[PDB]
Amino acid sequence: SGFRKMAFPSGKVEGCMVQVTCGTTTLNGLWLDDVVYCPRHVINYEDLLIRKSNHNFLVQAGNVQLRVIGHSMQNCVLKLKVDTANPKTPKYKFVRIQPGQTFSVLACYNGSPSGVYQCAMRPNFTIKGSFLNGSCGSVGFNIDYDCVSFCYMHHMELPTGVHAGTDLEGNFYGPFVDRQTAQAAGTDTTITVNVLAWLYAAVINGDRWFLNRFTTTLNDFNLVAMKYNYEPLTQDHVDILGPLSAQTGIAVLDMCASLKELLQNGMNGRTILGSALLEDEFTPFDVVRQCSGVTF
Amino acid sequence: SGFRKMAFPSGKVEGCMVQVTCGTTTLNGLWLDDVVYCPRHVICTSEDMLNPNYEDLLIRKSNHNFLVQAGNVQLRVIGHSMQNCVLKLKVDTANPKTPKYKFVRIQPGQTFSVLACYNGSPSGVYQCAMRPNFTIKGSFLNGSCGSVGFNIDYDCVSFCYMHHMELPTGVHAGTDLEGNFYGPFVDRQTAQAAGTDTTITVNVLAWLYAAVINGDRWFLNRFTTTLNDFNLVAMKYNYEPLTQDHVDILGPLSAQTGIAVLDMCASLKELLQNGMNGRTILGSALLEDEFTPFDVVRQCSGVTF
Ligand SMILES: CNC(=O)CN1Cc2ccc(Cl)cc2[C@H](C(=O)Nc2cncc3ccc(NS(C)(=O)=O)cc23)C1
Ligand SMILES: [Cl-]
Repeated sequence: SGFRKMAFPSGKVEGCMVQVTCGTTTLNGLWLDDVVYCPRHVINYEDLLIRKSNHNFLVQAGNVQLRVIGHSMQNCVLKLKVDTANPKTPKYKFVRIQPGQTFSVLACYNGSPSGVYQCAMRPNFTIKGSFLNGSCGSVGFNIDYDCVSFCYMHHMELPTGVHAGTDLEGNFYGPFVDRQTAQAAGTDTTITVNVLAWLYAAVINGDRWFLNRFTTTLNDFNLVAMKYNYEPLTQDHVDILGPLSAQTGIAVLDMCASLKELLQNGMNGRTILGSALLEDEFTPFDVVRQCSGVTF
Repeated sequence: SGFRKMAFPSGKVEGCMVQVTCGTTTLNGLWLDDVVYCPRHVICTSEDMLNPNYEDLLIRKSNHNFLVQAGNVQLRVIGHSMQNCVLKLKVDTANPKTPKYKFVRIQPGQTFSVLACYNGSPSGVYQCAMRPNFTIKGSFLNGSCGSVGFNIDYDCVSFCYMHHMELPTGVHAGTDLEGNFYGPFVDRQTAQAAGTDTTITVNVLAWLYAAVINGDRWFLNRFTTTLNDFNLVAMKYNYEPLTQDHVDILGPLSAQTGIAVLDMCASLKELLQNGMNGRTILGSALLEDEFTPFDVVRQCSGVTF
């Protein structure tokens, strides 16, 4: 029993974090095999890069200094070829996630990990993270069995306190650019499929006060959800919620009718899984994993 | 910017998790140097849990009755002893991944990271606090016994909790790493229940200071309060008494924001009276009590917005 925002064990990623310094800027890098990946803003990027030599980049892994032997740019990510392969390189993949998908973040400063937390890629492509100056180059990841899937690299903070970054191939999530200019997070929406998953998690943990005898059509549910800034629920989302619907015996469109009533009438002084807000940062898979006991 | 429930990086603890099996029971163990620490109820069956005589169950065991597995490697047990509610299994191999560590006993209101494990394999990490009633609101399923709580300061891991059981209300009870339970709990299936829980007042105040640092002051007011009058009001909402020690501990947060502790106490009094009126504080519609004054200082900026 119990429901917590749970992050993946960070050990495999901790062994990859390094400090990168170029001139007066210092941020974090990801050391995989003989390459260090970090935001290219550590340095017209092609014009700034051509003026740099290998010895201009200071890479530090713990107390050991790594020697840079080459450098190249891939989108908004700088790839520093180092002379030593990382002996702690885990099995890994670089993956691009979609809005609504969650991941763990290992927040680092000076190449040293400070904390780990869970978060979701918002529909507006920003993340509500906890980052201070020096956190650039911190990474987001998921773990499947023994393989770390790197999905995020931190690049910047937006005026509203939210965060923007790239996948590990340097392609930004969202319409953001890596420069000082007027940039703002677009209007955000609630991840509907995730709120439904978390309502199923509450039924598994014994919270059923919000259930009712009523059902709804998928179209009528979407007409109501569009009014409360909720993402449209698709037939794919309904299919994905299938195992949670089977484990609890509550049809997806019946859970949709419970959410329809909570959107109109609120919670009335009550809470769900210790929350007075409808929580959208747990995917259907996160609910299944936490209510099963999946290990790595 | 931003404020999240942040756990310590779990890597140093992951390298210590092992699987312990005694007969038909399998749970987790903590491998530090040449010793494996685990809950002593690993030697019990379900029937034994009603009235276990651990000394009598233990005397019937030999070293080879304990199966310890570190990854795919089998560790050989060469000795065993009981210390309160923990079993200490002397193994033939020292853990090469043993971090610098201490065993510390925490007080209610203190937070820590939990590495939830099943079959000696870590599955997830989360942050939580020792509640005033000595239970923890964790997320544990069957097989999680032996999972540990810890803090990491500098390169030193301070182990403070080992998971032993789930109470009827879904909350959890465990021991320090010397086997002494937190709270009036026993490692026996008895009619024991979590006592009435209360809100950790010093932590709610710390989190209100964190909201001020991150640029939010809507909840402040022009009033102050005496410490005694604040406690008379706070006890009515099931909040823990705020002591002079708590006021002293909140000093650096009071200085960084320029808001006196008893002035923040007056805002808390009003927030309890009024609720939030559709507003949130650090993305929460409830008053959050699982961030200590020390957690706020560690996570938040040293410059107020
Ligand atoms: C609620 N479980 C029980 O009534 C049985 N328990 C009795 C008992 C009594 C004292 C001590 Cl020290 C240990 C224990 C055991 C115990 O609490 N371990 C567990 C710990 N944490 C989460 C757990 C979720 C579930 C779970 N068991 S189950 C198949 O789902 O019933 C055990 C869990 C076993
Ligand atoms: Cl303490």
